[PDB]
Amino acid sequence: PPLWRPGRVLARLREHQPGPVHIIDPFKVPVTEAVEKAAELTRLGFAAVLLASTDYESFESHMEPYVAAVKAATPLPVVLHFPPRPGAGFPVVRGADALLLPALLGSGDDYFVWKSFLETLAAFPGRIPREEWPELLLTVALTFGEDPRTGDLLGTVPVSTASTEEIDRYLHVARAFGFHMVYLYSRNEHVPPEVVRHFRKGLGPDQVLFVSGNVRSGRQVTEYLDSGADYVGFAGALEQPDWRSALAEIAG
Amino acid sequence: APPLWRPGRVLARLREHQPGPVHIIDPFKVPVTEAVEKAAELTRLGFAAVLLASTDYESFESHMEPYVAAVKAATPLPVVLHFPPRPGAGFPVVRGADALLLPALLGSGDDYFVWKSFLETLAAFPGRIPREEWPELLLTVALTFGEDPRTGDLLGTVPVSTASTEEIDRYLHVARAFGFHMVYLYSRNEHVPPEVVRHFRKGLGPDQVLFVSGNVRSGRQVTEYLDSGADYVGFAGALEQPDWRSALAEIAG
Ligand SMILES: CC(C)=CCC/C(C)=C/CC/C(C)=C\CO[C@H](COP(=O)(O)O)C(=O)O
Ligand SMILES: CC(C)=CCC/C(C)=C/CC/C(C)=C\CO[C@H](COP(=O)(O)O)C(=O)O
Ligand SMILES: [Mg+2]
Repeated sequence: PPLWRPGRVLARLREHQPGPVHIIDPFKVPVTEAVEKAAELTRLGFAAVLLASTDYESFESHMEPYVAAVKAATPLPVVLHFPPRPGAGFPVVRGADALLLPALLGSGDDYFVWKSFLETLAAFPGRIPREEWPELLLTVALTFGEDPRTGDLLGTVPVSTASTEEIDRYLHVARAFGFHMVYLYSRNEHVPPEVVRHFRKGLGPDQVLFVSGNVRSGRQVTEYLDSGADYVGFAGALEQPDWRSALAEIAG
Repeated sequence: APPLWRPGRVLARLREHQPGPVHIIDPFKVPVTEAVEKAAELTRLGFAAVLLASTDYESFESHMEPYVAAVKAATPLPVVLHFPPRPGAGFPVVRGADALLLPALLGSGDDYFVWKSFLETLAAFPGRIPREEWPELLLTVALTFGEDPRTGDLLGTVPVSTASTEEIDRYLHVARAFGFHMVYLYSRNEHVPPEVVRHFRKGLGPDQVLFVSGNVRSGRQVTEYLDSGADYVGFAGALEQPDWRSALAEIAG
C-alpha cells in the first residue's frame, strides 16, 4: 500500500489530459442519482469522480456502500475529499481509491494546517486491511474570498491576493514539502485565473493543480484550463433536476 | 490514549524549566556504565532532560531498550531520543523512552527528511510497543548551519543562508503556523550564530522551545546562547573524553 507515497491514482491524475471533474456531494445527492451521474462522467472522459462535502455524519455506514455503488457504475478512480475532525482525523472507508488530504496552510489552527495528517496516520490502518486502504494524495488546500463557513469550521483566512507574498510562501512549502497537489478553492467567489497561472508557473511539473468553486459554465472551465489548471472541479451546477443539460455545457 | 504528537509531560517540563545546558549522550559511542555515571551528575546539576542522540545507529532496538532502562534507573530527568529517520522505517523508537525528538529538516532538498519521515513514523505506530507505553513526540523544526557535507550527504540538508533573513523568516512562518513544539539550531562543524538564536527567539511564540547545539565547549558559550534567547544549549563531544567531569563543571559552572 503506497499510502502517503505516490500511487496509481496520482499517476492517473498526472498523466490524464487536463479537464473538468464533477464533484458529487454524497451527503446531498442520493446514491441512485450519483450512480446515474457516474455513468455519464465515464462517457465524458473525466479523470476521476470526487465525492466531497464540508459536512458529514455517520460517514462509514453511509460512504462504504455509496462508494461501492459508484464504483459499480464507473471504472474511474473514486477519490474522497472531506475535512478532518480532532479525535478522528480524516474520514475513510474501504473501497475508495484515494483520499485527498488537504493541509490548510492558511488556517490559524495548526490541526487543520497539518496535524490532522499525524492523527490520521497514527490511526492507520485501523478497521481497514492495510492492502485495501485508499492511496493518500497530499494536497496544499487554499481558500479564496470571504468564507465564514470554512473559517468557523477550519480556521481558514482568505488568501491575500493584494500581492504574491503569501502565495509565494505557500508555493515554497508546496515544493519543498513535496506535496502531490494544490487545491485552490472559493466557496463564495471565484479563484482568480491570475492566481491559477501563478501557481502553475511556480509548481513542479508533477504537482497537480485543482481549482473549484462556483464553476457553472464551459467558458469558466476553459479559462481555468488556459490559466494552467490541471482539473477544474464543479459540484453545485449539477445539484438540480436539469443536470444533464448543465453537464453537457460545462464539459462541451 | 498516548499524547503522541500532542503536548505532553516532557514538553511541559521543557517549557517550564529554567533555561540552561543539556548534555547529549551518544549511546552508540558512550558505554552504558559511563552514561549512568554521567546521568547522576546531570541530575545533581538540575538539567531539564537527558538527550540520547547520534547521527549513526545500528541494531537500535536491542541496543537502546536496555540502555534507556539503565539511564532511567539513574536519573529522574526525562530521557529524550534524537536520531535521524530512515526511509522504510521512519524514526527509531524503543519503549521506555519518555519522548522522541522528531526533526523536520526544513532545509533539506529531500522531502522525506523535510517531513515525510513523520508520516511514515505515525503510520507505523504503535507497532511492537503498547500504545500506553509509547514515548511522547516533540515536533521540531531542525536547521543546520555551516559547511556539513556529512548531514548533507545523509539527509539532504543545505546550510541555512544567513546573508539575509529571508530563509529563516520562511522557517519561522512554518514553525509558528504549523504549531511546532521546538526549533533545534545545529552546527556540526561551526557555531550557530548568537544573532540567529536571537532572531529565532524574537520570532517564535512564547511556548516554543529553542534548542541550540554544536561545538559548545565552554561555559562562556552557554551563557552567550542563553543570553541570546536559547532555552537549552546542547553539548555532547565536550564530555566524550576521560576528563569529562572537569569539562562538565566548566560548561555548567
Ligand atoms: C477548504 C478545502 C479546499 C479543503 C478542506 C476540506 C473540505 C472543506 C472539503 C470539501 C470539498 C470542498 C473543498 C468544497 C465543497 O464544494 C466544492 C465544489 O464547489 P461548487 O458547488 O461551487 O461547484 C468542491 O468539492 O470542490
Ligand atoms: C540535523 C538535525 C538537527 C537533526 C537530524 C537528526 C540527527 C542527525 C540527530 C542527531 C543529533 C544531532 C543533531 C547532532 C549530533 O551531535 C550534537 C551535538 O554536537 P557536539 O558534539 O558538537 O556538542 C547533538 O546531539 O545536538
Ligand atoms: Mg499508525
